[PDB]
Amino acid sequence: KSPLTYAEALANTIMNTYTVEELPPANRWHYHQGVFLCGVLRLWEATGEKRYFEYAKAYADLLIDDNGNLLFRRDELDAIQAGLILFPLYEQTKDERYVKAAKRLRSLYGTLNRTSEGGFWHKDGYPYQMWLDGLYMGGPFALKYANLKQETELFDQVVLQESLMRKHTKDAKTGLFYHAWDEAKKMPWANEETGCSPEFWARSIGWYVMSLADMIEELPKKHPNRHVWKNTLQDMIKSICRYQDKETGLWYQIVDKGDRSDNWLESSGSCLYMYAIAKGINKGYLDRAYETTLLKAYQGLIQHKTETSEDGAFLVKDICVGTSAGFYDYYVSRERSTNDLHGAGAFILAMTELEPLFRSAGK
Repeated sequence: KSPLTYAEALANTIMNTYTVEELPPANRWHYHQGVFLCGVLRLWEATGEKRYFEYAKAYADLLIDDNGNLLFRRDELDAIQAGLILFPLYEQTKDERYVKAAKRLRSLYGTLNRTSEGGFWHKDGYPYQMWLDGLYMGGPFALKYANLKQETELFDQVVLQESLMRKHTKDAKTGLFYHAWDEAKKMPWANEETGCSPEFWARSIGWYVMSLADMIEELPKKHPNRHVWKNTLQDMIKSICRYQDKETGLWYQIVDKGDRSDNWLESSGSCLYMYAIAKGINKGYLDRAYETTLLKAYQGLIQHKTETSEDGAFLVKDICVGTSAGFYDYYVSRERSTNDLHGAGAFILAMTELEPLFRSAGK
């Protein structure tokens, strides 16, 4: 019943399903494995069990050679996220290969194309488009690197990226943020007046709040954004919680339209909100009163989205598959998969932040 118990169950299930050579997308450096392994490494910190560290290291060593060389999608913010595992790996081994690989990813920021105000294109293939997911793919990594190599320019970078995303995607009415924004207004989903996509897609907003919750502590003491990001998180969380499902305690694929019969409760976004809420409470960014919302979500998640197979495998269902920016019908039609890596990583990370609150509840 304790959060870490489920975290270990899911982690072991995935590690048993895939060797590091099979972890999907097989033999590719990507954020799917990056987020799952960030969870596995967070679990290693919590449990002290070596197998978790070793597995993550094995994936890193499969892709990074003796000289720190790495093959990856050179135009994607998506390629940067996995770099997050390089910091704990380096801290533990002091093996420079990880620092060298980190530098290759950090050097990408100067090569990527940008919107007129400086916002990174999500990919070369998505010209002038900023997707909320990108804040998590490239924000946290930048701050970790800034602190490792004392490169303060990276603080200004993330501050700019976040300010631009918030400026263009935040909906004043609901407080939620639209999935994407196209400065060129060329994509079919771009609102002719605002340039924003039409829906509030759960996971994307989840990556945004996870990012704010994790990045505040990486800033220098007294930095202006310690207050800005805390306030932004508080408002986003308040907005998100207004849409929590009363019955299950979970959230819908399309956040504000839970009454539509073609909508459904999605697991990865729900877990990301759980993580941000738990993290926010633990660090003091959010009032402890959110604990009830958090525990309700936890109960519903386990009760409605998890189960153990007849073979002993721990399964987390209804995780939305990889998804792009689009329209309502597109979002609700997305395949609902079991144990997809981004969702598995979100689940594990959420359990590690929840554990503390779970154990001190009532005190």
